[PDB]
Amino acid sequence: DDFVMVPAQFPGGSMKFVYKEEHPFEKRRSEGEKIRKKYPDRVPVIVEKAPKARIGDLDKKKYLVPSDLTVGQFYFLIRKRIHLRAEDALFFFVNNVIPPTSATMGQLYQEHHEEDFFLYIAYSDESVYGL
Repeated sequence: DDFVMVPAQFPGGSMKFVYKEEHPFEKRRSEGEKIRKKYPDRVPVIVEKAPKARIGDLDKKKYLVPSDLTVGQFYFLIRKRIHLRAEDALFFFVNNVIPPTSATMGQLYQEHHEEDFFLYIAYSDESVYGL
């Protein structure tokens, strides 16, 4: 009867990550399934610098994040890990879009997790992914 109202702001596609190139899909997927069962109130997240970003790199890519943590809290966390200056910008991208700062990480996971059961976030100094 009714139409599915496809959102005007629908995401882009998945993004390339060095992490996905360096860890075979079936190994990631098996790990993701297991970590979701072990910590069901947390979400597994891979965080990587976007292509062409001019910003410090993380020493750790893998984060197990409480599902109620907001995207804003996760920005605050990442800023501190790379000692961003007060005047430095930080943008996240999931499936090519900037996620809402007020979303929870659990909400982002539900909408954007990939087939390996991970959520992938790219970060940048720029507001356009890959620029």
